[PDB]
Amino acid sequence: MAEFSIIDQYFNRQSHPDVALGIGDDSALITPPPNQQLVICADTLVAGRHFPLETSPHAIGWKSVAVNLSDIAAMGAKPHSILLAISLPQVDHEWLEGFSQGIYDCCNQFGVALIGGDTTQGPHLTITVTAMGWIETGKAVLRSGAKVGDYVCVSGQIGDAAYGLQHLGHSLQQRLDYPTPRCKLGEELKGLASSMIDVSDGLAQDLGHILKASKVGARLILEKLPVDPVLQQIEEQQRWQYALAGGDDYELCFTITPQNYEKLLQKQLDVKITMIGQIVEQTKLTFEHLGSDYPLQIHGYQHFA
Amino acid sequence: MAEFSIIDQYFNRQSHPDVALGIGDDSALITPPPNQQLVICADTLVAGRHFPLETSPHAIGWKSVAVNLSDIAAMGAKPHSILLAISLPQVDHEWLEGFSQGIYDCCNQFGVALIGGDTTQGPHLTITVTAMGWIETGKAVLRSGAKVGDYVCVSGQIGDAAYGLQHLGHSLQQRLDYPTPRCKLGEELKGLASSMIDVSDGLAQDLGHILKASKVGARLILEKLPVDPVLQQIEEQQRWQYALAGGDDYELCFTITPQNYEKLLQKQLDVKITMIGQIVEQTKLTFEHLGSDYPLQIHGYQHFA
Ligand SMILES: Nc1ncnc2c1ncn2[C@@H]1O[C@H](COP(=O)(O)OP(=O)(O)NP(=O)(O)O)[C@@H](O)[C@H]1O
Ligand SMILES: Nc1ncnc2c1ncn2[C@@H]1O[C@H](COP(=O)(O)OP(=O)(O)NP(=O)(O)O)[C@@H](O)[C@H]1O
Ligand SMILES: Cc1ncc(C[n+]2csc(CCOP(=O)(O)O)c2C)c(N)n1
Ligand SMILES: Cc1ncc(C[n+]2csc(CCOP(=O)(O)O)c2C)c(N)n1
Ligand SMILES: [K+]
Ligand SMILES: [K+]
Ligand SMILES: [K+]
Ligand SMILES: [K+]
Ligand SMILES: [K+]
Ligand SMILES: [K+]
Ligand SMILES: [Mg+2]
Ligand SMILES: [Mg+2]
Ligand SMILES: [Mg+2]
Ligand SMILES: [Mg+2]
Ligand SMILES: [Mg+2]
Ligand SMILES: [Mg+2]
Ligand SMILES: [Mg+2]
Ligand SMILES: [Mg+2]
Repeated sequence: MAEFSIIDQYFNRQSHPDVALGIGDDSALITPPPNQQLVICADTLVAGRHFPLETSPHAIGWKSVAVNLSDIAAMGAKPHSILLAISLPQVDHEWLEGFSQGIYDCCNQFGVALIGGDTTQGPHLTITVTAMGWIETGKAVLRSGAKVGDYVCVSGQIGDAAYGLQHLGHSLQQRLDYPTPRCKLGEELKGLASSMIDVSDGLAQDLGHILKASKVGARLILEKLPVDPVLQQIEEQQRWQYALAGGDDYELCFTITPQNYEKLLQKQLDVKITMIGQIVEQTKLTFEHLGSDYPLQIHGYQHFA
Repeated sequence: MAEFSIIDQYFNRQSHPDVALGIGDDSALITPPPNQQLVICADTLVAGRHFPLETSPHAIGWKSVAVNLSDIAAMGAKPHSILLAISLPQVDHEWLEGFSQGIYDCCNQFGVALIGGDTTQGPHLTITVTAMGWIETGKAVLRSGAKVGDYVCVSGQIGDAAYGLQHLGHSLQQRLDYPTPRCKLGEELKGLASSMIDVSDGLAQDLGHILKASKVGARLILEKLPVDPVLQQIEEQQRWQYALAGGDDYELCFTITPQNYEKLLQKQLDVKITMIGQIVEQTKLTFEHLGSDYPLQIHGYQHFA
């Protein structure tokens, strides 16, 4: 069982209809759907840094795909295919069975094909997935575009995964191990959201990228943050730290005019949406709690920080 | 200095006019050229396995791009853009300056844009580049197209990089550190070559992928293998070993009819071309030396083998 048999045994299932050439050649081939731009991203997962060392192989495979689909969704785009680059310290059939099952379970959930990649030996388990999607030309939702008066919104709940990481064994570890990329919501926000980012590093810092790109600020209402009932019972200063600086949420944070927010609520969405503040002219991120200014020092996840 | 400053300092030179959305958002955007297919590949380099630990950062950056442009060329396609996923143990400005210089030197040599990527901390230096190209729809040169009677050809020289690795300091180390992706030759072989692969693992093993995909065999003439004058002066047995199983060549091995070969030889090419054998009906790779069968056992590079 060497490199090429590993690819054949675990990573070479047939794709959905729309792949001109999948695994088996030097590159993969995709015939573009008409009137669409290619949307492309890549994110790396390092064992022990992006997931606890004892994470199940299935959850490693799932999250390796999910975090990349999240960046496709963050543009308003529809995901199509992925490449899988994996560096393995050892060949372990049971690990490979579960990891590949996790890859395919995530791909199949969101209609994505695995069309290529690379397999290497390395001293440390490292995974880089490239995701490819398509969007109607010119309709991508950028990190720029937020305007004064726009609502700030976030999907789902924030802080779950960060609580789960420090409370391994708690049910909220499911949000650490199995984030849900908000694929359909991202598509439903095309033409409604004025800006958008996915929350991989922490709501405050990721919103900050929108604020900097859009040259605006924001005031967030801390008691509106959508946190789990478990986090509603912990002291508020640490509740805010999980919610705003925890990261690993893979929810969508977006801005939207009040008028377009009304339109969005009229849709049938597969995740909840919460308005948590609004965009303002002054170029600072500030916080308010129960009607008063709430000074808060927050730092999201950043490598080498 | 931390993650986001690193990206801005080293990996964020002004984006191509030909890129709809470059670095700065959750994904990159590309507007497809009309009547062309997307060609996409990704290859990982692990420090100490894909290059000597002491390899200069500039050479590491160059080769990270080059090996991926090679897989675009192996399809007959024109390279367009890359993503860069790098995992670093430490922040070293002198290393990052050289490495990013090598990334951009290779991109600029071949007209390619760096449009996105990912930056992580990890315990071991690991790089995965994704390359994107475009090709006239339907015209990709596949590993499965070889036909009985086709010539087997290879560009440049084979065995240089493998000798270089075993003789660090020798001028042939430059073929290990700075392989040349054969981009223009790949484009010139669109519509002429019946099959093609780039020689990353070893000519015999990589030719073997074509033979299996095409359900054919090949007979190669050992004294026609294009090797460096340095290898012409070493013992024959080791010469064949370097040439046929050395790997790291990043030359193009292709099959072509005699008639299309004559057309190819009338073109202005930036690399030499050698006919080294021919495709036969029996599904075996055999070798001939001085007009007699030459039994030979070689194995190319394969992880975990
Ligand atoms: N883990 C993986 N998952 C899915 N596809 C893969 C994976 N590893 C490799 N592939 C595909 O399997 C085929 C063979 O891969 P590979 O041997 O890496 O090709 P190559 O890049 O041309 N050679 P090399 O440069 O030596 O790695 C290609 O079509 C790859 O895209
Ligand atoms: N080494 C790199 N080379 C080129 N572009 C890069 C590199 N690292 C990151 N980028 C780009 O820089 C921007 C910020 O990257 P990044 O923070 O990784 O985005 P993200 O994936 O949305 N967040 P995260 O999931 O936390 O990594 C994106 O446009 C990336 O494509
Ligand atoms: C063992 C362990 N320690 C810490 C974390 C938290 N974590 C790791 S990377 C990251 C941001 C996204 O990464 P990137 O920016 O590299 O895409 C976060 C919040 C974890 N999940 N597991
Ligand atoms: C230090 C050192 N040891 C060995 C080699 C040789 N080598 C490494 S990977 C590979 C095949 C291509 O890799 P992959 O199949 O992963 O793309 C070859 C020929 C080297 N260059 N440096
Ligand atoms: K490849
Ligand atoms: K490989
Ligand atoms: K976005
Ligand atoms: K990304
Ligand atoms: K990152
Ligand atoms: K090919
Ligand atoms: Mg190849
Ligand atoms: Mg991401
Ligand atoms: Mg490869
Ligand atoms: Mg991050
Ligand atoms: Mg993102
Ligand atoms: Mg390759
Ligand atoms: Mg990233
Ligand atoms: Mg190989």
